[PDB]
Amino acid sequence: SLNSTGLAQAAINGLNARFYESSNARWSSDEPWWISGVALTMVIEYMRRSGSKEYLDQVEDVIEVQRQPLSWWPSGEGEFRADATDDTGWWALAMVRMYDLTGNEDYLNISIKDEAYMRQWWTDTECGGGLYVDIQDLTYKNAIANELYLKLVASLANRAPNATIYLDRAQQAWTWFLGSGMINGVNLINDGLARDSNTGSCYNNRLPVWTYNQGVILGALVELYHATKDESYLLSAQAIADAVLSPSNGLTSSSGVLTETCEGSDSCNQDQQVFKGVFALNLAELGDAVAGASSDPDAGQDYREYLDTNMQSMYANDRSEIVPTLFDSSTGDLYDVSWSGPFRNATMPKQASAIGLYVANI
Ligand SMILES: OC[C@H]1O[C@H](O)[C@@H](O)[C@@H](O)[C@@H]1O
Ligand SMILES: OC[C@H]1O[C@H](O)[C@@H](O)[C@@H](O)[C@@H]1O
Ligand SMILES: OC[C@H]1O[C@H](O)[C@@H](O)[C@@H](O)[C@@H]1O
Repeated sequence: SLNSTGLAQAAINGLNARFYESSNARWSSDEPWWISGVALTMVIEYMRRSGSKEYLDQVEDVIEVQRQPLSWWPSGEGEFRADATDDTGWWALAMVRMYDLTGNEDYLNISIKDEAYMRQWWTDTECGGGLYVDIQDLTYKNAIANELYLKLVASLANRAPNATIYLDRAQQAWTWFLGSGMINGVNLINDGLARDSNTGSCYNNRLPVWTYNQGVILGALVELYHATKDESYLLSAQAIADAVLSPSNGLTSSSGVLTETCEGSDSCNQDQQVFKGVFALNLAELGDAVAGASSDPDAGQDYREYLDTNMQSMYANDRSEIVPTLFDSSTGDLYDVSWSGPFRNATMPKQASAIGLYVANI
Protein backbone atom coordinates (compact mmCIF):
# COMPACT_ATOMS: atom_id res chain seq x y z
CA SER A 1 0.00 0.00 0.00
CA LEU A 2 3.13 2.17 -0.24
CA ASN A 3 3.09 4.24 -3.47
CA SER A 4 6.68 4.91 -4.44
CA THR A 5 5.77 7.52 -7.09
CA GLY A 6 3.90 9.62 -4.52
CA LEU A 7 6.69 9.32 -1.96
CA ALA A 8 9.37 10.18 -4.53
CA GLN A 9 7.41 13.34 -5.38
CA ALA A 10 7.05 14.26 -1.70
CA ALA A 11 10.78 13.70 -1.18
CA ILE A 12 11.62 15.90 -4.20
CA ASN A 13 9.31 18.59 -2.81
CA GLY A 14 11.18 18.35 0.49
CA LEU A 15 14.50 18.56 -1.33
CA ASN A 16 13.29 21.72 -3.04
CA ALA A 17 11.66 23.40 -0.03
CA ARG A 18 14.71 23.06 2.21
CA PHE A 19 17.64 23.06 -0.23
CA TYR A 20 16.89 24.52 -3.68
CA GLU A 21 18.38 27.97 -4.36
CA SER A 22 16.32 29.68 -7.11
CA SER A 23 18.80 32.51 -7.59
CA ASN A 24 21.59 29.97 -8.12
CA ALA A 25 19.79 27.16 -10.03
CA ARG A 26 21.39 24.73 -7.59
CA TRP A 27 20.65 22.81 -4.39
CA SER A 28 22.69 23.70 -1.30
CA SER A 29 25.66 25.77 -2.45
CA ASP A 30 27.10 24.87 0.98
CA GLU A 31 27.34 21.21 -0.17
CA PRO A 32 29.63 19.73 -2.84
CA TRP A 33 28.67 20.67 -6.38
CA TRP A 34 28.76 17.08 -7.65
CA ILE A 35 25.93 16.22 -5.28
CA SER A 36 23.67 18.72 -7.07
CA GLY A 37 24.46 16.57 -10.12
CA VAL A 38 23.33 13.45 -8.31
CA ALA A 39 20.18 15.24 -7.14
CA LEU A 40 19.47 16.28 -10.74
CA THR A 41 19.89 12.64 -11.76
CA MET A 42 17.29 11.61 -9.15
CA VAL A 43 14.76 14.20 -10.30
CA ILE A 44 15.32 13.28 -13.97
CA GLU A 45 14.93 9.57 -13.18
CA TYR A 46 11.73 10.24 -11.24
CA MET A 47 10.34 11.88 -14.35
CA ARG A 48 11.52 9.08 -16.62
CA ARG A 49 10.10 6.22 -14.57
CA SER A 50 6.87 7.94 -13.49
CA GLY A 51 6.05 9.82 -16.70
CA SER A 52 5.72 13.17 -14.93
CA LYS A 53 7.19 16.37 -16.36
CA GLU A 54 6.48 18.28 -13.14
CA TYR A 55 10.13 19.30 -12.56
CA LEU A 56 11.24 19.69 -16.20
CA ASP A 57 11.42 23.50 -16.15
CA GLN A 58 13.46 23.44 -12.93
CA VAL A 59 15.86 20.82 -14.29
CA GLU A 60 16.37 22.83 -17.47
CA ASP A 61 17.14 25.89 -15.32
CA VAL A 62 19.73 23.95 -13.28
CA ILE A 63 21.38 22.60 -16.44
CA GLU A 64 21.52 26.05 -18.11
CA VAL A 65 23.25 27.67 -15.13
CA GLN A 66 25.43 24.77 -13.98
CA ARG A 67 26.73 24.15 -17.52
CA GLN A 68 28.43 27.55 -17.42
CA PRO A 69 32.22 27.76 -16.92
CA LEU A 70 32.84 26.88 -13.27
CA SER A 71 34.26 29.75 -11.24
CA TRP A 72 36.64 27.25 -9.57
CA TRP A 73 37.74 25.60 -12.86
CA PRO A 74 37.39 28.08 -15.75
CA SER A 75 39.92 26.18 -17.90
CA GLY A 76 37.29 23.40 -18.09
CA GLU A 77 35.21 25.83 -20.27
CA GLY A 78 31.89 24.75 -18.70
CA GLU A 79 29.69 21.94 -20.00
CA PHE A 80 30.37 20.37 -16.55
CA ARG A 81 34.10 19.94 -17.22
CA ALA A 82 35.35 20.35 -13.65
CA ASP A 83 38.58 20.09 -11.65
CA ALA A 84 38.00 16.36 -10.92
CA THR A 85 36.98 13.62 -13.33
CA ASP A 86 34.35 12.18 -11.01
CA ASP A 87 32.53 15.55 -10.58
CA THR A 88 32.34 15.76 -14.40
CA GLY A 89 31.20 12.15 -14.55
CA TRP A 90 28.15 12.61 -12.28
CA TRP A 91 26.82 15.45 -14.44
CA ALA A 92 27.71 13.60 -17.63
CA LEU A 93 25.55 10.68 -16.60
CA ALA A 94 22.81 13.08 -15.55
CA MET A 95 22.96 14.38 -19.13
CA VAL A 96 22.64 10.82 -20.50
CA ARG A 97 19.45 10.43 -18.47
CA MET A 98 18.18 13.83 -19.61
CA TYR A 99 18.77 12.71 -23.20
CA ASP A 100 16.85 9.51 -22.41
CA LEU A 101 14.03 11.58 -20.95
CA THR A 102 13.71 14.23 -23.72
CA GLY A 103 15.37 12.93 -26.89
CA ASN A 104 17.08 16.36 -27.10
CA GLU A 105 20.48 15.89 -28.73
CA ASP A 106 21.90 18.92 -26.84
CA TYR A 107 22.19 16.75 -23.67
CA LEU A 108 23.82 13.87 -25.52
CA ASN A 109 26.39 16.31 -26.98
CA ILE A 110 27.28 17.46 -23.47
CA SER A 111 27.87 13.81 -22.42
CA ILE A 112 30.15 13.40 -25.44
CA LYS A 113 32.17 16.50 -24.47
CA ASP A 114 32.39 15.13 -20.93
CA GLU A 115 33.72 11.75 -22.12
CA ALA A 116 36.46 13.42 -24.20
CA TYR A 117 37.43 15.68 -21.28
CA MET A 118 37.63 12.80 -18.75
CA ARG A 119 39.67 10.60 -21.17
CA GLN A 120 42.49 13.17 -21.02
CA TRP A 121 43.39 11.75 -17.61
CA TRP A 122 43.37 8.12 -18.66
CA THR A 123 46.94 6.77 -18.77
CA ASP A 124 48.35 3.36 -19.74
CA THR A 125 51.59 4.36 -18.07
CA GLU A 126 50.41 3.79 -14.48
CA CYS A 127 48.33 0.78 -13.41
CA GLY A 128 48.11 -0.43 -16.98
CA GLY A 129 45.14 1.92 -17.53
CA GLY A 130 42.33 3.74 -15.72
CA LEU A 131 41.95 7.46 -15.11
CA TYR A 132 42.93 9.75 -12.24
CA VAL A 133 40.26 11.44 -10.11
CA ASP A 134 42.29 14.51 -9.10
CA ILE A 135 43.14 16.47 -12.25
CA GLN A 136 45.44 18.97 -10.59
CA ASP A 137 47.57 16.31 -8.85
CA LEU A 138 47.28 12.88 -10.58
CA THR A 139 47.91 10.75 -7.49
CA TYR A 140 44.76 8.60 -7.20
CA LYS A 141 43.11 6.17 -9.59
CA ASN A 142 40.02 5.29 -7.58
CA ALA A 143 36.92 3.17 -8.08
CA ILE A 144 34.27 5.87 -8.40
CA ALA A 145 35.91 7.95 -11.16
CA ASN A 146 36.59 4.81 -13.17
CA GLU A 147 33.08 3.41 -12.62
CA LEU A 148 31.53 6.72 -13.75
CA TYR A 149 33.81 6.80 -16.78
CA LEU A 150 32.97 3.19 -17.65
CA LYS A 151 29.23 3.76 -17.29
CA LEU A 152 29.54 6.91 -19.48
CA VAL A 153 31.43 5.30 -22.40
CA ALA A 154 29.14 2.28 -22.20
CA SER A 155 26.11 4.59 -22.23
CA LEU A 156 27.49 6.37 -25.32
CA ALA A 157 28.08 3.00 -27.03
CA ASN A 158 24.28 2.65 -27.01
CA ARG A 159 23.39 6.22 -27.98
CA ALA A 160 26.10 8.23 -29.75
CA PRO A 161 26.64 8.36 -33.53
CA ASN A 162 30.31 7.20 -33.40
CA ALA A 163 29.13 4.31 -31.28
CA THR A 164 31.99 1.87 -31.97
CA ILE A 165 34.84 3.91 -30.47
CA TYR A 166 32.73 4.13 -27.30
CA LEU A 167 32.08 0.38 -27.33
CA ASP A 168 35.80 -0.38 -27.71
CA ARG A 169 36.61 2.05 -24.89
CA ALA A 170 33.92 0.54 -22.64
CA GLN A 171 35.11 -3.04 -23.25
CA GLN A 172 38.72 -2.02 -22.63
CA ALA A 173 37.79 -0.05 -19.52
CA TRP A 174 35.88 -3.00 -18.09
CA THR A 175 38.81 -5.31 -18.90
CA TRP A 176 41.11 -2.89 -17.06
CA PHE A 177 38.73 -2.53 -14.08
CA LEU A 178 38.27 -6.29 -13.71
CA GLY A 179 42.02 -6.79 -13.94
CA SER A 180 42.91 -3.95 -11.54
CA GLY A 181 42.19 -5.97 -8.34
CA MET A 182 39.72 -3.40 -6.94
CA ILE A 183 37.06 -6.14 -7.09
CA ASN A 184 38.09 -8.21 -4.07
CA GLY A 185 37.70 -11.81 -2.96
CA VAL A 186 34.04 -11.45 -1.91
CA ASN A 187 33.17 -9.61 -5.19
CA LEU A 188 32.97 -6.17 -3.61
CA ILE A 189 34.85 -3.08 -4.67
CA ASN A 190 37.36 -1.28 -2.45
CA ASP A 191 37.96 2.43 -2.70
CA GLY A 192 40.83 2.46 -5.21
CA LEU A 193 44.40 1.61 -6.16
CA ALA A 194 47.66 2.22 -4.31
CA ARG A 195 50.94 2.27 -6.21
CA ASP A 196 54.08 0.37 -5.21
CA SER A 197 57.02 2.54 -4.21
CA ASN A 198 59.84 0.62 -5.90
CA THR A 199 58.07 -1.10 -8.80
CA GLY A 200 55.14 0.97 -10.09
CA SER A 201 52.72 -1.91 -9.76
CA CYS A 202 49.25 -1.03 -8.48
CA TYR A 203 47.10 -2.89 -6.00
CA ASN A 204 43.80 -2.72 -4.15
CA ASN A 205 44.39 -0.12 -1.40
CA ARG A 206 41.91 -1.94 0.93
CA LEU A 207 40.17 1.35 1.85
CA PRO A 208 36.46 0.96 2.66
CA VAL A 209 33.72 -0.72 0.64
CA TRP A 210 31.30 2.15 -0.11
CA THR A 211 27.81 1.39 -1.40
CA TYR A 212 27.97 3.75 -4.41
CA ASN A 213 31.10 1.87 -5.62
CA GLN A 214 28.97 -1.28 -5.74
CA GLY A 215 26.29 0.58 -7.69
CA VAL A 216 27.64 2.74 -10.54
CA ILE A 217 29.48 -0.39 -11.78
CA LEU A 218 26.16 -2.25 -12.11
CA GLY A 219 24.74 0.44 -14.39
CA ALA A 220 27.90 0.29 -16.49
CA LEU A 221 27.61 -3.47 -16.88
CA VAL A 222 23.93 -3.12 -17.77
CA GLU A 223 24.83 -0.72 -20.57
CA LEU A 224 27.57 -3.09 -21.74
CA TYR A 225 24.97 -5.84 -21.85
CA HIS A 226 22.66 -3.64 -23.93
CA ALA A 227 25.52 -2.73 -26.29
CA THR A 228 26.64 -6.37 -26.77
CA LYS A 229 23.71 -8.65 -25.74
CA ASP A 230 26.34 -10.65 -23.83
CA GLU A 231 24.78 -11.83 -20.55
CA SER A 232 28.22 -12.36 -19.02
CA TYR A 233 28.11 -8.63 -18.26
CA LEU A 234 24.87 -9.19 -16.33
CA LEU A 235 26.42 -12.17 -14.56
CA SER A 236 29.30 -10.07 -13.25
CA ALA A 237 26.85 -7.35 -12.19
CA GLN A 238 24.69 -9.90 -10.39
CA ALA A 239 27.72 -11.21 -8.51
CA ILE A 240 28.49 -7.73 -7.15
CA ALA A 241 24.87 -7.00 -6.23
CA ASP A 242 24.48 -10.45 -4.60
CA ALA A 243 27.51 -9.70 -2.42
CA VAL A 244 25.91 -6.41 -1.27
CA LEU A 245 22.65 -8.15 -0.44
CA SER A 246 24.45 -10.85 1.60
CA PRO A 247 24.34 -10.01 5.35
CA SER A 248 27.72 -11.74 5.75
CA ASN A 249 29.43 -8.80 4.03
CA GLY A 250 27.97 -6.23 6.44
CA LEU A 251 26.42 -3.79 3.95
CA THR A 252 23.02 -5.38 4.62
CA SER A 253 21.84 -5.42 8.23
CA SER A 254 20.15 -8.34 9.96
CA SER A 255 16.97 -6.35 9.28
CA GLY A 256 17.85 -6.54 5.60
CA VAL A 257 18.51 -2.78 5.30
CA LEU A 258 21.31 -1.20 3.28
CA THR A 259 23.81 0.29 5.71
CA GLU A 260 26.83 2.50 5.05
CA THR A 261 29.92 1.46 6.97
CA CYS A 262 30.12 4.93 8.59
CA GLU A 263 26.55 4.88 10.01
CA GLY A 264 27.49 2.81 13.08
CA SER A 265 30.00 5.42 14.27
CA ASP A 266 27.61 8.26 13.28
CA SER A 267 30.44 9.53 11.08
CA CYS A 268 28.94 9.73 7.58
CA ASN A 269 30.20 12.96 6.02
CA GLN A 270 28.48 15.01 3.29
CA ASP A 271 29.82 12.71 0.54
CA GLN A 272 28.98 9.40 2.21
CA GLN A 273 25.48 10.64 3.05
CA VAL A 274 24.44 10.34 -0.63
CA PHE A 275 26.00 6.95 -1.40
CA LYS A 276 23.11 4.56 -0.68
CA GLY A 277 20.53 6.01 -3.06
CA VAL A 278 23.01 5.90 -5.95
CA PHE A 279 23.39 2.19 -5.28
CA ALA A 280 19.62 1.68 -5.14
CA LEU A 281 18.97 3.40 -8.46
CA ASN A 282 21.66 1.31 -10.14
CA LEU A 283 20.31 -1.86 -8.48
CA ALA A 284 16.91 -1.03 -10.02
CA GLU A 285 18.57 -0.76 -13.48
CA LEU A 286 20.20 -4.18 -12.97
CA GLY A 287 16.90 -5.67 -11.85
CA ASP A 288 15.13 -4.32 -14.93
CA ALA A 289 17.85 -5.71 -17.21
CA VAL A 290 17.83 -9.13 -15.56
CA ALA A 291 14.05 -9.47 -15.70
CA GLY A 292 14.10 -8.39 -19.35
CA ALA A 293 16.80 -10.89 -20.37
CA SER A 294 14.83 -13.86 -19.01
CA SER A 295 11.42 -15.46 -19.40
CA ASP A 296 11.31 -16.54 -15.75
CA PRO A 297 8.89 -14.30 -13.79
CA ASP A 298 10.95 -14.55 -10.62
CA ALA A 299 13.92 -12.98 -12.58
CA GLY A 300 15.36 -10.06 -10.66
CA GLN A 301 12.80 -10.71 -7.90
CA ASP A 302 15.46 -10.62 -5.15
CA TYR A 303 16.68 -7.20 -6.27
CA ARG A 304 13.09 -5.90 -6.41
CA GLU A 305 12.24 -7.28 -2.96
CA TYR A 306 15.44 -5.81 -1.55
CA LEU A 307 14.53 -2.34 -2.83
CA ASP A 308 11.02 -2.76 -1.45
CA THR A 309 12.31 -3.90 1.96
CA ASN A 310 14.60 -0.89 2.10
CA MET A 311 11.84 1.49 1.02
CA GLN A 312 9.47 0.40 3.78
CA SER A 313 12.19 0.74 6.44
CA MET A 314 13.17 4.25 5.35
CA TYR A 315 9.51 5.31 5.13
CA ALA A 316 8.76 4.07 8.66
CA ASN A 317 11.92 4.93 10.62
CA ASP A 318 13.85 7.69 8.77
CA ARG A 319 11.11 10.14 7.73
CA SER A 320 10.00 13.58 8.92
CA GLU A 321 7.46 15.98 7.38
CA ILE A 322 7.82 19.72 6.81
CA VAL A 323 5.43 21.57 9.10
CA PRO A 324 3.17 23.58 6.81
CA THR A 325 2.21 27.07 7.98
CA LEU A 326 -0.43 29.70 7.37
CA PHE A 327 1.98 31.33 4.90
CA ASP A 328 4.36 28.75 3.39
CA SER A 329 2.17 25.87 2.20
CA SER A 330 5.22 23.84 1.04
CA THR A 331 4.81 20.15 1.79
CA GLY A 332 7.21 17.25 1.48
CA ASP A 333 9.17 14.63 3.37
CA LEU A 334 12.69 14.94 4.80
CA TYR A 335 15.16 12.11 5.46
CA ASP A 336 18.23 11.32 7.55
CA VAL A 337 21.17 9.10 6.60
CA SER A 338 20.18 5.78 8.18
CA TRP A 339 17.51 3.91 6.29
CA SER A 340 16.76 2.12 9.54
CA GLY A 341 18.06 4.35 12.34
CA PRO A 342 16.13 7.39 13.50
CA PHE A 343 15.56 10.75 11.84
CA ARG A 344 17.64 13.42 13.54
CA ASN A 345 18.16 15.93 10.75
CA ALA A 346 18.00 16.32 6.97
CA THR A 347 20.80 17.42 4.67
CA MET A 348 20.80 17.77 0.91
CA PRO A 349 22.93 14.62 0.31
CA LYS A 350 20.78 12.58 2.74
CA GLN A 351 17.66 13.78 0.91
CA ALA A 352 19.05 13.02 -2.55
CA SER A 353 19.87 9.48 -1.39
CA ALA A 354 16.34 8.98 -0.08
CA ILE A 355 14.79 10.16 -3.39
CA GLY A 356 17.01 7.63 -5.16
CA LEU A 357 15.51 4.77 -3.13
CA TYR A 358 11.91 5.75 -3.93
CA VAL A 359 12.69 6.24 -7.63
CA ALA A 360 14.36 2.78 -7.66
CA ASN A 361 10.93 1.36 -6.64
CA ILE A 362 8.89 3.20 -9.32
O1 LIG B 1 32.05 19.01 -6.36
C1 LIG B 1 33.20 19.63 -5.63
C2 LIG B 1 33.18 21.18 -5.74
O2 LIG B 1 32.03 21.68 -4.92
C3 LIG B 1 32.07 23.06 -4.47
O3 LIG B 1 30.82 23.74 -4.62
C4 LIG B 1 33.08 24.01 -5.13
O4 LIG B 1 33.45 25.06 -4.21
C5 LIG B 1 34.42 23.35 -5.53
O5 LIG B 1 35.55 24.00 -4.92
C6 LIG B 1 34.49 21.86 -5.26
O6 LIG B 1 35.66 21.34 -5.92
O1 LIG C 1 45.35 4.53 -2.30
C1 LIG C 1 46.26 5.61 -2.54
C2 LIG C 1 45.48 6.94 -2.28
O2 LIG C 1 44.93 7.00 -0.89
C3 LIG C 1 44.18 8.20 -0.56
O3 LIG C 1 42.82 7.98 -0.05
C4 LIG C 1 44.02 9.22 -1.75
O4 LIG C 1 43.58 10.54 -1.30
C5 LIG C 1 45.33 9.37 -2.65
O5 LIG C 1 46.01 10.64 -2.49
C6 LIG C 1 46.30 8.18 -2.52
O6 LIG C 1 47.06 7.99 -3.70
O1 LIG D 1 33.94 9.38 1.13
C1 LIG D 1 34.77 8.43 0.46
C2 LIG D 1 35.30 9.10 -0.88
O2 LIG D 1 36.22 10.14 -0.51
C3 LIG D 1 36.91 10.89 -1.51
O3 LIG D 1 36.09 11.75 -2.21
C4 LIG D 1 37.61 9.90 -2.52
O4 LIG D 1 38.67 9.29 -1.80
C5 LIG D 1 36.70 8.68 -2.94
O5 LIG D 1 37.50 7.62 -3.60
C6 LIG D 1 35.97 8.05 -1.72
O6 LIG D 1 34.96 7.05 -2.08
